[PDB]
This record gives sequence, C-alpha cells and structure tokens, in this order.
Amino acid sequence: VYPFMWGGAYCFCDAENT
Repeated sequence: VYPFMWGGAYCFCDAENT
C-alpha cells in the first residue's frame, strides 16, 4: 500500500518535492 519510499517515493516526496 506504500509503494512510495519502499521502491522509490514518487508522490509526497516528488509530487510536491520534484
């Protein structure tokens, strides 16, 4: 459910922090 930081955050870490 948390494929972000797991394999590589691309939202809360990218979506807003590109």
